[PDB]
Amino acid sequence: MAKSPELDRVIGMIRERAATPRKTTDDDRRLYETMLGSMPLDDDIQTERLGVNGVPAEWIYAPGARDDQVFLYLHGGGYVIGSMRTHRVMLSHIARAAGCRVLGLDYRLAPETPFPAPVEDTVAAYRWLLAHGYDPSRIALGGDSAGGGLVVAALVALRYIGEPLPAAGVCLSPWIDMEATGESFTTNATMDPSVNKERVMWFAALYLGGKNPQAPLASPLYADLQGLPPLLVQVGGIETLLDDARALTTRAKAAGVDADLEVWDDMPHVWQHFAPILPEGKQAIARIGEFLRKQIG
Repeated sequence: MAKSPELDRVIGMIRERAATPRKTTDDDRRLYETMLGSMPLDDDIQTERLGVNGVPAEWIYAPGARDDQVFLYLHGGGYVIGSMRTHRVMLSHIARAAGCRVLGLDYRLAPETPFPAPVEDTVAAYRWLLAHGYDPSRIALGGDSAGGGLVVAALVALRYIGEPLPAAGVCLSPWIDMEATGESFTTNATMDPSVNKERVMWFAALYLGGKNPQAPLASPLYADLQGLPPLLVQVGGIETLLDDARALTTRAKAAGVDADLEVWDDMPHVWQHFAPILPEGKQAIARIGEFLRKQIG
């Protein structure tokens, strides 16, 4: 899209997957895994599969990690695809940069289960952390795309049910509006190689299972954001989801939340996945690390 061989290669990988033939839900899941999950973890990364209050999950951490600091992470994929298979490498880089443990959730996906299952799962995982003696002031929630919206919905839900809120939230290209009403869905239509309004609406239909698309916990564009901890919002300048990120930040600030928006010029959706081969990916991951160190450290 822009002029650096690194970015060209990435935009290329993206435009390729987008044009690979697929027939089924699991084809789409597998293709994502092929695109984003084909590189190994560094040899020094430790992982463990476990259940947290019934939710399948994975500890991910690098040497030197503070075992009392937890980044509870909610992967993207439109609430339909994605998993630790697509995300664990990116998460291992964030873990190292922040010097903390990541707890990655393989939360329930649509169409098998609809909204609000992922909110339920995030609440369950958080309650598990608390029950096991982790301190809210040392926990942050993070996520990308659907998972970025889920961070906000889960924080609101936690407040609504009286759980002690964590120290921070990190939202990477967050999806906060099921109806894709953002003007960037038009403005960046020709610029965004991976996300467009039609696809967003399709995934929304699958996730919602017939429920109201403006439901605050599906579309936190409509949620009460008061009381939330500081948020870091990153998004790419060519994204159709750009206005989702802008709206989240604006609405959060209006509700008295310490929210900060970073728009990274020329970057595609969740460009951080491509940190191994993209400078801006590593730079954004370092920034997340600094934010986490300032909030849960």
